[PDB]
Amino acid sequence: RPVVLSGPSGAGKSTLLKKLFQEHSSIFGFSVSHTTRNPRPGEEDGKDYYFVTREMMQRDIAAGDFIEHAEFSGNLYGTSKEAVRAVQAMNRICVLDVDLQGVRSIKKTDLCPIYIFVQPPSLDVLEQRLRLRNTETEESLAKRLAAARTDMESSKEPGLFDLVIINDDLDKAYATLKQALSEEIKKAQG
Ligand SMILES: Nc1ncnc2c1ncn2[C@@H]1O[C@H](COP(=O)(O)OP(=O)(O)O)[C@@H](O)[C@H]1O
Ligand SMILES: Nc1nc2c(ncn2[C@@H]2O[C@H](COP(=O)(O)O)[C@@H](O)[C@H]2O)c(=O)[nH]1
Ligand SMILES: [K+]
Repeated sequence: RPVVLSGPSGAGKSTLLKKLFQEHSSIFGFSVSHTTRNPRPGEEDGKDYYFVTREMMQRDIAAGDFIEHAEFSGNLYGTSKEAVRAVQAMNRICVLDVDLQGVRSIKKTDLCPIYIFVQPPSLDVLEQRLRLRNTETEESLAKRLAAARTDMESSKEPGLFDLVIINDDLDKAYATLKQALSEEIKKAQG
């Protein structure tokens, strides 16, 4: 059963997932999404995302290559069918990191995952960590924080998410994440 992690920008998803993959790369495979945004230092094409142009993406979207796509804070993102098929082909549990539109779209597909919402202690803390990571422009930060307020609604929409994890203390959040996935982990014999 695949895993979908969602939550506001700055919540701690990449951080939690980096910990999950370093401990369980034998069991999990990451879905590499396509995006039009520019790489951040340390990000790697084909690893964090497939960094492409809006033009190609729109072309591939129309060609039917994507499971879902969404505009987020000025940029286009999407889960191509191939990024998920590749993981499943290697017999690994596919893990996706997407926004709320992505979650709503995936609910209408046959991926059938467990949905987890990563929530910051509060918006103030979220803003402080996001600003500190210092990877977004002020305009980008404004859009992300606006989206965060708006989307935090969802962690509560009845039946939407299977679980909500508060990323206050990181070790604690990570233990919570692994417990949620303990079955998949144990079954895979990891
Ligand atoms: N529990 C935590 N406490 C303090 N800082 C954290 C914690 N978890 C992550 N961070 C830091 O907060 C920033 C946002 O986390 P990140 O995982 O990149 O969020 P996301 O991928 O959800 O946008 C990063 O600089 C990260 O190192
Ligand atoms: N719907 C959707 N959202 C995505 C996808 N890839 C990344 N995102 C999301 O878009 C936001 C911005 O991610 P970032 O620019 O910080 O890497 C996050 O909420 C993230 O989950 C994707 O393929 N589909
Ligand atoms: K992603």
